[PDB]
Amino acid sequence: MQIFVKTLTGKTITLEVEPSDTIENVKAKIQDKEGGGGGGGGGIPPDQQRLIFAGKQLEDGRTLSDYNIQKESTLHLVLRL
Repeated sequence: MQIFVKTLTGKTITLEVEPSDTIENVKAKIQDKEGGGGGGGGGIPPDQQRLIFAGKQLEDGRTLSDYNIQKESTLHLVLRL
């Protein structure tokens, strides 16, 4: 299914996910989508980032289906520094 993410730089991207995908699996899919410019090494680590859905912070050890995140949902990436 498709979900959308608003990234830290304000872009919107589309991911292909399954309801059983874990929160870190989703985060990793986001990183994959943003790595065709800088070139070498350059990024903010997964643990400094969180995903928010409808005002709620998503936690690790959980899947998309655990938050009832369905197709065409938008998630927001935020920093937790």
